[PDB]
Amino acid sequence: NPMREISIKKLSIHICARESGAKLDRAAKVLEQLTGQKPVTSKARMTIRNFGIRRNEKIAVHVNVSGKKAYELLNTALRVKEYELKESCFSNNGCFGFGIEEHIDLGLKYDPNIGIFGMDFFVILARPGDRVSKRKRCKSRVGNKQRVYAEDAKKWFVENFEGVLVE
RNA sequence: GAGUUUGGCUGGGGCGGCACGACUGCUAAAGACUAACGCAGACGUCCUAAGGCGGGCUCAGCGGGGAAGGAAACCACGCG
Repeated sequence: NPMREISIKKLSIHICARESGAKLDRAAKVLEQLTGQKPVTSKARMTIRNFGIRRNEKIAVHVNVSGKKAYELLNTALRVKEYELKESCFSNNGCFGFGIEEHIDLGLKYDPNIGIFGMDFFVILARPGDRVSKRKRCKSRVGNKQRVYAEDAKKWFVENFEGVLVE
């Protein structure tokens, strides 16, 4: 039963500097300085005039981090929300997330050349043995006795931060 | 002023159309062949990759999530 502990699988952060160009590289230096890795850009699938986007250009930037590096990034962003989350943000399969409004609450000092950006945090939990569906030889399906669920993920949250479940 | 020519198919001929070379499905009666100015369409091009080969991946769509974000922006999990 040490093979049944829940843990942070992967953490995702991304900013939508809507129309590409000069506003991108301001954000692209934020994610690098906050985490420490170069981020990745994203293209638009189709062209929309009501939003003002073409079919091939940048819209957003994101980055995926793991390990113990992601465990402490998750601690700093939660304190900005007083260590409390809405109860309806948890999903069927052990995932939850939230959005940070203003860039300068977590860290990085102002530098008025950049601006203030919003973030988006998403978290994925899991137990060991998840590799059996990601590998190459003998790819398979996990099994229900593993497979973190919603209420299994709530009570993981009130044990590592002493949070509170609104609503 | 001289010599000569001014196609064919066709429910008569002419006007119109091309069933005049040629591809796909049906008419066609469970091997192949099989008619009508029968039905529904397409051809006289286009491509230095839209050709050849190695490697890595999964598509249309649905379900639960995420600051401004809405019917439609992007991230991402579970199925397909």
